[PDB]
Amino acid sequence: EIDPFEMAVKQLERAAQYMDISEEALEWLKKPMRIVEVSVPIEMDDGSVKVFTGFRVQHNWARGPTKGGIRWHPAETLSTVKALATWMTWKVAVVDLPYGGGKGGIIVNPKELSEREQERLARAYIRAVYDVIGPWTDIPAPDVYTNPKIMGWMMDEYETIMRRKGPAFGVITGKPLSIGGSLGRGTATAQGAIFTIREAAKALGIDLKGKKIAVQGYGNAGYYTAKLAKEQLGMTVVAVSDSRGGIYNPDGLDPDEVLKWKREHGSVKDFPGATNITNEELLELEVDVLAPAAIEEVITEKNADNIKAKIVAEVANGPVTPEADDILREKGILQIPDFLCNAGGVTVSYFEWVQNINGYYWTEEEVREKLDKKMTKAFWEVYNTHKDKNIHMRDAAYVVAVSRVYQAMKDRGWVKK
Ligand SMILES: NC(=O)C1=CN([C@@H]2O[C@H](COP(=O)(O)OP(=O)(O)OC[C@H]3O[C@@H](n4cnc5c(N)ncnc54)[C@H](OP(=O)(O)O)[C@@H]3O)[C@@H](O)[C@H]2O)C=CC1
Ligand SMILES: O=C(O)CCC(=O)C(=O)O
Repeated sequence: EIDPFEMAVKQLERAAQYMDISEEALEWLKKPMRIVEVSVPIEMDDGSVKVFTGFRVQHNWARGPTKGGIRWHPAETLSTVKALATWMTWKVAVVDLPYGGGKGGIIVNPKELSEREQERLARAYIRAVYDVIGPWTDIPAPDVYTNPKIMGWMMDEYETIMRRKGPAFGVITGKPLSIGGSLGRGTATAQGAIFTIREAAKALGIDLKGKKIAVQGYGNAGYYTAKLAKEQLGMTVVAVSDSRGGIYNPDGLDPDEVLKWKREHGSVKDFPGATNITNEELLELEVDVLAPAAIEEVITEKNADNIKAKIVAEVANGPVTPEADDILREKGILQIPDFLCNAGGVTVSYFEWVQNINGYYWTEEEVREKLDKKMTKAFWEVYNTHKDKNIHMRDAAYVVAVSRVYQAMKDRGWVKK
C-alpha cells in the first residue's frame, strides 16, 4: 500500500494549491518526461549469466541536464525511482541549479555480489543506459548501497564507450579524487545543513554560540553535522543516537570520541560519562537545534506536541509528517524542509560537474565558500516566500521550486499558459 509515486503527485498537488500554475503545466509535471527500463546481464563468478532490472527515469529537463543517484537495493521499484526523480527535480530547483530531475536503480542485493560482479554490474548498467545519459544529458551520482568506487567504474565504462570524444569525467559525479573527484564531497550534506541552521538562527535572532544541539542518527551525515556544528557554530552537542540507542550528556559531547567509541564497540550505547537514552525521548529534549539524520518518518502525531527544539533541521529525507508539520508550525517551531536542508550534497555534486566540464578543479576553501553562498541564498529565498505567502516552510520550498521549473518550461515554449 501507500504507493510512492502517488504520494509525490499528491504533494505536487498540495504545492500547486498554494500558487498560480496552469493545469497543463501541472499535468506535464505529474508525468516523468522519459522512463527507461533495461535488462542488465552480467556474468557471475560461477560462470552463469544473470539478468537484472535497471531503471533510469528523467522527470524533467527544462532547467538543464537531469541529476540523480543510482540505487542498488533489493526492494527497488519503478515507482520509487519515479518518485525520487520527481523529488530530485524540486531539490535542484530550490537551490537554483541548472539541473533537471533524474534517478536510476537496479533491483539487486549488493551484499551478495563480489567486487568483480559489482564492477560487471556497473559496466553493464552503463552499457545499457548509455543512450540516455551524458555530461549534458543525464548525470548519475552515488546513492544507497552505491559508493564512489562504482562511480569510477561507471565513468571508465562511459569513457570507453564514448571513445574520449568529450568530458567523460562530467558524465557522473561522486568519483574518487584521483579521477575527476571534488574536494568537500564527504561533508557536503552536513556542511549544507550547518549553513541552513546558521541562517535559520540568524532569521530567528538567536546566537548559536554555546547553545545545545541534539542529532538523531549518527551515520556520516549525523556525525559530520554534530562535528561541524560544534566546530563552526560553537554549539554544544548533547545527544546522539545510532540504530540501537542513544546517549545523553548535559555537559556536552565530543563527536570524534563518540565516533571512535562507536566503531570500536560497534554502537554508541553505554558511552562513558553519558546517560543511555532512547530515540523517542531523545527527540524530546529541550534544545535549540534538532537534526534528524536517520530513519524516515520519526515525528508524527504521537510526539509532535512534545518537541521542544527551536529549530528542526530535516537532514534525512522527510522525517516529519505533514500533520506533524502543521502541529510544529502551530507551536512556533522553525522547520527547514528536508529537500532544502540536505541540498548541500547535490550542490557539491554540481560543483564537481562544473569542475569536470571546465577541466579546472577548485580547492576546499573555494568549494566551501560557493556552497555557503548557494545555501544561504536558497534558504533566504525560501524564508522570504514563507513570510510573504504566510504558508509552511515546506510549502514555500515547493512554491519556489515549482515556480522555477514552471518559468523554465514557459520560456522554452513547452506550455503556452
Ligand atoms: N548520505 C548523504 O549524502 C545524504 C543523506 N540523506 C539522508 O540522510 C540520512 C543519513 O544519511 P546517510 O549518511 O546516508 O546515513 P548512514 O547510512 O550513513 O547512517 C545511517 C544511520 O541512521 C541510523 N539509523 C537507521 N535507522 C534508525 C532508527 N530507526 N533510529 C535511529 N537511528 C537509525 C543508523 O544507525 P546505526 O549506526 O546503528 O546503523 C545510522 O546511524 C539518510 O536517511 C539519507 O537518506 C540525504 C541527503 C544526502
Ligand atoms: O548528487 C546527486 O545528484 C544526488 C545526491 C543525493 O543523493 C542527494 O543530494 O540527495
